[PDB]
Amino acid sequence: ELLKPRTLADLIRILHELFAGDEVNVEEVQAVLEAYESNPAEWALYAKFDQYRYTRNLVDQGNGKFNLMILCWGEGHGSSIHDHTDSHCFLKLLQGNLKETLFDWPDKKSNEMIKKSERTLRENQCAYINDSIGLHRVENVSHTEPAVSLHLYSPPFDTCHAFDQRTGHKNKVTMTFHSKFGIRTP
Ligand SMILES: [Fe+2]
Repeated sequence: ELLKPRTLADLIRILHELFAGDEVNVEEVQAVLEAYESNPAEWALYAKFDQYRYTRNLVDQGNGKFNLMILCWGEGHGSSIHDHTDSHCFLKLLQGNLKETLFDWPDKKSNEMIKKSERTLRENQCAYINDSIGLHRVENVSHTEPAVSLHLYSPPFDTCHAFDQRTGHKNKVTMTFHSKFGIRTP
């Protein structure tokens, strides 16, 4: 039974329930993420920005079944073109806007990567990506407003691949956290 999360903590409890089995209902997860209304007071603990690039801040480990984390994007910060290691990935905006660009999996030949589409994700919107759909890049193109987003990955993964736009070549990347449970990482 899907109910509206009243708070971030409530969202987390609902997610534990949803992920209690070994099979995940993606539509239900997206729906509950969208129904959570961003309340900056509830996630301030996790919103730790960096001057130079975006930060990843772990919120919950999902009793093993998922990682839930908050990403903080300064003006002009963006990500690489990346995959998600055969996991489910959900992204919800908690503050500001992000441009999401979708790319096709590259061919064998070196070649400018092909942009499928792009869209602006606005506050409280929740999107879904998985490798079968394609690859993506996420960016805060604003010059005046920092952005904050909530991400959920299941199963959790800490390694993925980044892709070069000019050539399609991929490189392995290990994901790092800037903070976990509100505490900065060494
Ligand atoms: Fe992503």
